[PDB]
Amino acid sequence: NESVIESCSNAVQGAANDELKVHYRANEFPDDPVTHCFVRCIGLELNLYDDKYGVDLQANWENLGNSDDADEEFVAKHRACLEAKNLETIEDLCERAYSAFQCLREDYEMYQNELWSHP
Ligand SMILES: O=Cc1ccccc1
Ligand SMILES: [N+]
Ligand SMILES: [N+]
Ligand SMILES: [N+]
Ligand SMILES: [N+]
Ligand SMILES: [N+]
Ligand SMILES: [N+]
Ligand SMILES: [N+]
Ligand SMILES: [N+]
Ligand SMILES: [N+]
Repeated sequence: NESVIESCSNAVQGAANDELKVHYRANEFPDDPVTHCFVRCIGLELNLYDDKYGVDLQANWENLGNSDDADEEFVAKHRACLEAKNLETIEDLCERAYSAFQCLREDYEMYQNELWSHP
């Protein structure tokens, strides 16, 4: 939603940027340090992500237009994708969040046309 986007653009140094905000409202998130932190900010604010507990897969399932329990294969595939990113070894919190987000990026794109992954 606009609110969280506006707030995160202010919370993140450099993110209050016309050209980047154009991408963000268009659901594109370039692989750059400002966007990394912006993506982290949105994940934290929407309760989709946590620096320690990783991705909440049920919350993302629901953010993808579902109101039911996540499909088992959705959970399994993303848990595996996320484990493969070795997030706990990424020291920079924004880079870690962006890397975790990359596991869900396609789901969000297909949609656009708690199940913490690290309990
Ligand atoms: O901030 C990281 C993140 C991860 C998964 C979904 C949304 C955001
Ligand atoms: N902004
Ligand atoms: N952030
Ligand atoms: N949060
Ligand atoms: N959540
Ligand atoms: N539900
Ligand atoms: N549910
Ligand atoms: N359930
Ligand atoms: N399932
Ligand atoms: N991981």
